Amino acid sequence: AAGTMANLDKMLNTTVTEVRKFLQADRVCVFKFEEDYSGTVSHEAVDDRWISILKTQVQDRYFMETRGEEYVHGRYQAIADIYTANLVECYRDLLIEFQVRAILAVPILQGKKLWGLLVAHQLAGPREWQTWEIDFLKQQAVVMGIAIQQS
Amino acid sequence: SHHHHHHGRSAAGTMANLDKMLNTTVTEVRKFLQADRVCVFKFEEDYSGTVSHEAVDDRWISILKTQVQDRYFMETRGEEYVHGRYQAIADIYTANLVECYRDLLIEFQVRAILAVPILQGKKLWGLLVAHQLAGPREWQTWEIDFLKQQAVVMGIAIQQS
Amino acid sequence: MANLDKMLNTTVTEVRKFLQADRVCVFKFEEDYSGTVSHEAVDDRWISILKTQVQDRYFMETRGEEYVHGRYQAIADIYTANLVECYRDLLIEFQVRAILAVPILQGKKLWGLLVAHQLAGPREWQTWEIDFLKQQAVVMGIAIQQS
Amino acid sequence: NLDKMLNTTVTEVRKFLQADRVCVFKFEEDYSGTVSHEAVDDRWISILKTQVQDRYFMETRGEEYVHGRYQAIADIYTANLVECYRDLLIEFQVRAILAVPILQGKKLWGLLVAHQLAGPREWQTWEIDFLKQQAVVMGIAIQQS
Ligand SMILES: *C(=C)[C@@H]1/C(=C/C2=NC(=C\c3[nH]c(/C=C4\NC(=O)C(C=C)=C4C)c(C)c3CCC(=O)O)/C(CCC(=O)O)=C2C)NC(=O)[C@@H]1C
Ligand SMILES: *C(=C)[C@@H]1/C(=C/C2=NC(=C\c3[nH]c(/C=C4\NC(=O)C(C=C)=C4C)c(C)c3CCC(=O)O)/C(CCC(=O)O)=C2C)NC(=O)[C@@H]1C
Ligand SMILES: *C(=C)[C@@H]1/C(=C/C2=NC(=C\c3[nH]c(/C=C4\NC(=O)C(C=C)=C4C)c(C)c3CCC(=O)O)/C(CCC(=O)O)=C2C)NC(=O)[C@@H]1C
Ligand SMILES: *C(=C)[C@@H]1/C(=C/C2=NC(=C\c3[nH]c(/C=C4\NC(=O)C(C=C)=C4C)c(C)c3CCC(=O)O)/C(CCC(=O)O)=C2C)NC(=O)[C@@H]1C
Repeated sequence: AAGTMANLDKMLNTTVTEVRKFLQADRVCVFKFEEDYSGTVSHEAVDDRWISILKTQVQDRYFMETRGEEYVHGRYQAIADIYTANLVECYRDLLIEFQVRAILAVPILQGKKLWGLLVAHQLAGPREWQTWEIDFLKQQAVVMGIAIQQS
Repeated sequence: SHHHHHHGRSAAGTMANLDKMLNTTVTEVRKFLQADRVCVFKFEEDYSGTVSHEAVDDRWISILKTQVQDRYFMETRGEEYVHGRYQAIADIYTANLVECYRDLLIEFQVRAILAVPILQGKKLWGLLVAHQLAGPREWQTWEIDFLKQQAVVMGIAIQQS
Repeated sequence: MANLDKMLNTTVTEVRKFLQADRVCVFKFEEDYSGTVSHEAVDDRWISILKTQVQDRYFMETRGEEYVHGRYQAIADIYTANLVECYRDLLIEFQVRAILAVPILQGKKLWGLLVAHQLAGPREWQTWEIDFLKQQAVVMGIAIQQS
Repeated sequence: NLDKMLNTTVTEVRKFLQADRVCVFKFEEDYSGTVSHEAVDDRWISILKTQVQDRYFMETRGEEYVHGRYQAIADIYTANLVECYRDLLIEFQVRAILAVPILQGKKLWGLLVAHQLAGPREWQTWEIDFLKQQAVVMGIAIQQS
């Protein structure tokens, strides 16, 4: 089993790098949840021009109160412009600290449990996420799920 | 011999085809879930809408044809519902809701509500809604998944009609 | 149980009308992956196969494992497909020309198939129709898992 | 560049599944094909650019594969295979083969294939799922290029 965790860590790191290149996003990361649905940016591919947010811990009220239940039942986040969208102010402030203009966040499941998020950020400017891109990030999060379960 | 897709859709009588299918679906979903009401809320271009299809236990007042000017939908144009948001409330009396929305639900005799999006391509077309009117109802995870999956098939039927 | 069975009989009836198929049926597997036509909507022009029991070698040998991993059947014209002769003769006995069959899953189990037949003639199943019958089978699966 | 992306994927899939070879078999108009992309352990022959005229695929135009058919063979010596097919695999040093379809919209564009070359291999249900889900993501990449 040693080192299958290093093998998963290499695999998730390669995946976020290829997804960021393919979608031409500024940042792609994995947000991994703890037991209480706080979490940490576990994996990040970021264009050198921008803040690396790797290992930033986030205590998000929405995830910690719902324990991600809506994301197990098909809710996800597609925001073209964080200024446009009616976000709770402190959540918008967190995204601005991350330099975020646009965000796409889809779930990574283990069975019936939310393990984490796969997240694309546009940092340069607003971005209208297309149907195929949302579908692509969701399908990549399924690949990640299978890999995580089997390591 | 080869099956052709004409399907007699040039007939004025086939306008009500989609309405008949949707009426059968809400009737059968109400019985299967043993809900007091199942209805379709159809949106207009400004994301006001109407209760377009309803199955309701005859005890309760019919809300069929009720027009609703919902601030959340009219302000968002249903963008969060296009991206999979839904409502699943066991007890609307105890829930943290805006009071004017609670009052609308109370006027509909609602104690519990499960409301999921219906899409037509990339557009929010409507909501599929189950109500418990007799008393509160803890909606199960499988019932949320059920009603979402029923709305997927209804979205296909709306697209292909 | 009556409530589930009514939902299933209504479903094959409505699916048959919507797709303009000649037959729509549920094939329910037994423990040996033999099966029964358990639910059927058919035009009166054609023979009812409701309650027919089928001992299909492909299903009995695989126990439907390929169907749990995304294989399904979409045949426009059984007379031009390259079918095992004893399966083609079963389909001929059912007056089949075109067949679309998708799995009904109960968790990880292949519980059955949701099946559309064209009997009048061949039929090129469209991508949307395949996706539609798969999504209707997911509705049926969710219900059967909870009844 | 799509070819860079497909090469990265077969390379990382091969490492993750610990296969001896992962490649893409890309179909021509007549459902002949060529290995277009290959990650192989240097111990074994490279089959990159090999053109194959496959009787099953050219006759069926891979319709069963458009509809989810796949091949999971633990041991090509103890599999009920047409000898000219078992002979194509032996030529490639294959012992075990997992092959799943790659779709471009509704067309069968190619296959994503894992070979074990060292010895036989009991493919696991999760691996069939993993490789099919890689093929889904590839299909989307291919369609949008
Ligand atoms: C104020 C109390 C803040 C707070 C509470 C809320 N957060 C909310 C939504 C939320 N949080 C996330 C998490 C991330 N997105 C990312 O890119 C990263 C880093 C990669 C993280 C950690 C998402 C995706 C969402 C939206 C979920 C959804 O679909 O609703 C909300 C409710 C929604 C809103 O109005 O914003 C509240 C309230 N979070 C904070 O961090 C501070 C403490
Ligand atoms: C006050 C101005 C009222 C109002 C505005 C709001 N609607 C809100 C949310 C909402 N609306 C619906 C709609 C329905 N539920 C149904 O059963 C039917 C009919 C069958 C309809 C049309 C839903 C499902 C939701 C929940 C949205 C969500 O957040 O997921 C809200 C905010 C919600 C809250 O916090 O309570 C407001 C404000 N609607 C009115 O008609 C009056 C004018
Ligand atoms: C010979 C031994 C016969 C036999 C065996 C085989 N069946 C095969 C495939 C198969 N069977 C089914 C079942 C149905 N089709 C229906 O309409 C209904 C009723 C509504 C049933 C029960 C399906 C869907 C398939 C196709 C599976 C696939 O995708 O391959 C096969 C191999 C397939 C082939 O022909 O190439 C064999 C062999 N069935 C019999 O009853 C006799 C005994
Ligand atoms: C004889 C004429 C040979 C031949 C014909 C056949 N091919 C058959 C099936 C088939 N072909 C493939 C293709 C590949 N597998 C690979 O690893 C690669 C390269 C990376 C290729 C191109 C697969 C996966 C299958 C199996 C299909 C299935 O699921 O059945 C068959 C019949 C299959 C059987 O044995 O049942 C014949 C006959 N191909 C040749 O090139 C020679 C000339």
